[PDB]
Amino acid sequence: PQITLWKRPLVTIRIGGQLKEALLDTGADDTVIEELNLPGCWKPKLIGGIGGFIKVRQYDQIPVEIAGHKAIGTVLVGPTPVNIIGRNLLTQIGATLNF
Repeated sequence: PQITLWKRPLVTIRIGGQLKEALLDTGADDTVIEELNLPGCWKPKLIGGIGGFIKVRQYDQIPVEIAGHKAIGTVLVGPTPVNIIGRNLLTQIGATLNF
């Protein structure tokens, strides 16, 4: 699709077999999802945003479907304010910015 930015670019994703809403975020290096359980082992990581740093669980090689497009990559799980799809998965679905 082509998505304009007059509203937040919120889309439906599938991850761990569950539906979630997430923000397509070109300002995020990584994909960060609210607390949930994912299958597999994870490792602890810290990541930072405008407000400071948070602790997250890093899961690798996780299938994520974004608006019907498939990705398989790293998902960080933790106390993010909003679920965000970052560049590590946006590149996998061929998303670009255009103007």
